[PDB]
Amino acid sequence: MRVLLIHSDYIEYEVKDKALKNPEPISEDMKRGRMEEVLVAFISVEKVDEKNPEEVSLKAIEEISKVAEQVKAENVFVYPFAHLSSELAKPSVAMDILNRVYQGLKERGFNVGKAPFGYYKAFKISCKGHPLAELSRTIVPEE
Amino acid sequence: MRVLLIHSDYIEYEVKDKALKNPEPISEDMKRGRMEEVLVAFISVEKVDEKNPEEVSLKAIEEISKVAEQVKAENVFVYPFAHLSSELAKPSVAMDILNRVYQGLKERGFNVGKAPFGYYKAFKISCKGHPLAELSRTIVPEE
Repeated sequence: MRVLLIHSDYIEYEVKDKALKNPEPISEDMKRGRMEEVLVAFISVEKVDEKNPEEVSLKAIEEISKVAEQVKAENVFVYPFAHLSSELAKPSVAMDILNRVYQGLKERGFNVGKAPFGYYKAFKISCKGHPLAELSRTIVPEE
Repeated sequence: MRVLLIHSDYIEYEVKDKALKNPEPISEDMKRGRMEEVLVAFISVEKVDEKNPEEVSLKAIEEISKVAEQVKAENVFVYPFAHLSSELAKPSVAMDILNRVYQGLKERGFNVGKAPFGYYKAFKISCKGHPLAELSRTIVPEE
């Protein structure tokens, strides 16, 4: 797993055309959203993560949480993003891990938002300038 | 080299604290900028690119140009971005290749902007939703 963490003034998106044949089923409220003063977590699920979806997820939960605490962010947004890696995971496994992370973050007490997996999306973001406002992390299972 | 191409309604940035001891020397006009209807090229210069800075640059020039033509973009923005890879190039080589690409793009007739290398930057962007508005490419020298 490769994650890009951006402390942002805001994030906003709108679902467009499907990017996959079997994308993530979404409700009407899911095709658009916005959060402010939020840690946006752009996530790229990799092939190696298929070795242990749960381990990778718990580790990602921990890392993202740790950074949210550092920048004092109460909001987190899970943004499916495949461009952080070329060694991508099977779509079904990517969705499962993205859900595990999303769910784990809410169980930790954060207000968490997310964008659907499998669709092209227009989106806007504003990255603060601070040293810790734009970080990347590599999380993998101990093989 | 790893590149993330985003067709955007606009890009805007403001230089903040130095992220390196010897960042890129910048003028007053260089610490902030904005472009609209622009292909933003987030670029991560890798260690392997040190084998042939020129070859990698020409290839990147070609790929970026080819996508700008596809989305019918007249503006291109070179955005130093190290999070697309973990195998990063020496800062001096990264700067040289980022300059070669920037210069090559202008020689092709595009209006090209860029952000300084080596500083933390607040930035805002709006990615269109179109299928070709968010692409990534891996460019490496034939070893």
